Amino acid sequence: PGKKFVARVVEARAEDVGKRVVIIPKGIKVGDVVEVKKV
Amino acid sequence: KKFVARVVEARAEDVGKRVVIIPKGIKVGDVVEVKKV
Repeated sequence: PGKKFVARVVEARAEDVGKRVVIIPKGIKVGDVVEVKKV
Repeated sequence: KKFVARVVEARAEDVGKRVVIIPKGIKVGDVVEVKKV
């Protein structure tokens, strides 16, 4: 990896409850791709 | 564009909300920087 990954923004589902996620604020759409870096 | 956030445990109230799923190696409470590609 490298503390840095890419991921497609999705809509959370019932099966996601309890899973590690980051909440996506307004301005970034479902289907948009984001780069995520643990600092 | 770009934002800072902390990794959280998804809850029932998040169903239907915009999220990114966090892979293994990053824990709840970890600070991440997120930017749209």
